[PDB]
Amino acid sequence: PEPRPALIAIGSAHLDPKLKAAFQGKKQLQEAIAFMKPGVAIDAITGTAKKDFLRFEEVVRLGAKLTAEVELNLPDNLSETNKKVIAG
RNA sequence: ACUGAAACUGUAGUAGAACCAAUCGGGGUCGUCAAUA
Repeated sequence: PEPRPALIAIGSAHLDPKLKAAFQGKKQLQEAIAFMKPGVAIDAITGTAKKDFLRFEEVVRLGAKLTAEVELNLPDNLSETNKKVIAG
């Protein structure tokens, strides 16, 4: 059988357009949405921070509400029961 | 003379080891005070 495409198109999730409009021009705030999280491996013997395993990861602040546009290109003959299966 | 499809930048990793908020100190004890006329 030929490979089936998806019925569902899912966009990227972006911040609310008014919130992104507020960030325009504010490079300092644009960086401030994220902060450094440290990570370090500990030596299982000596119990000490294993140097050059010290690590900083950028993480984005919790509370973000992001939204993606979804398109369901369902088959036009699809049974109403099968619609409920997909929705389910 | 006709949009490829489909695919999680994820997986493992303790911001930690070491460092005394501490050193010294009797809750004690005796000579005046004042400057003019």
